[PDB]
Amino acid sequence: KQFEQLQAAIHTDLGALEKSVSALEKSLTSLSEVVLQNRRGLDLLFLKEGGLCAALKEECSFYADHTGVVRDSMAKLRERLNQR
Amino acid sequence: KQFEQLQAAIHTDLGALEKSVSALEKSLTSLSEVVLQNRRGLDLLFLKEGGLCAALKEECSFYADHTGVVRDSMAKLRERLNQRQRLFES
Amino acid sequence: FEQLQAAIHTDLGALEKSVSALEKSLTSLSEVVLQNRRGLDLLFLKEGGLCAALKEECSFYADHTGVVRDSMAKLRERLNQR
Ligand SMILES: [Cl-]
Repeated sequence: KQFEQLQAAIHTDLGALEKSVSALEKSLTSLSEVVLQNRRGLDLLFLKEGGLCAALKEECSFYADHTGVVRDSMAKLRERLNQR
Repeated sequence: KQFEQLQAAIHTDLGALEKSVSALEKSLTSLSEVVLQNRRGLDLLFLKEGGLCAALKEECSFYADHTGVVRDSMAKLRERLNQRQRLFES
Repeated sequence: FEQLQAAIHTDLGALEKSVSALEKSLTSLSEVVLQNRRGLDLLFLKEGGLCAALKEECSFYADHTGVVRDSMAKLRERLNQR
């Protein structure tokens, strides 16, 4: 009744959320390749000083990439959203 | 019944996920502006070598931005949440 | 019906953890980026930094991830309760 309408709508909304999370993941992973190429550029420019972090006398930041979790999780979600 | 409580809970949880997806979108878009300005900086620094990617001798990485889909879908989702809570309250 | 609510539950849990994973990753990347930035500010120090040398308004990171952290934490709580 009103029940079915709501259940259908939730299904739709979960799929929209899956899609947005997956879109964010590709965007984030793409950007990360830009960022790491930038880093390689800076280690080149700072070659005589030991590289970027050595030049800054800072602890070196690395990209801790947790997006495998996202891809595996969202793929499982898409598979289950074939239940209605 | 218990069903009413659960309408309420799901509305809450979807709204929370919507808000969180949007916050992340805004943060990622903002970060990308920093990143691309960094890139222009490196392209200037390596201007004589034909740019960053040329100097690195690398295929050039570009930001595949899908955040437009995200901004659209989440606006739609807020609209739906609001419309459903409005009808329910009616 | 219990089967339905279980399916929704699992789906919401998957989304929560995925959002949280993205959050950890974005926050980590952002540190790499900011450090890159500090690097470019040193390379352009006499010209007033990167932005001045590009003749541009400066981009800064508007970090909204605290909202994501707080909000997902509560979602995990409400999900675990049920
Ligand atoms: Cl960067």
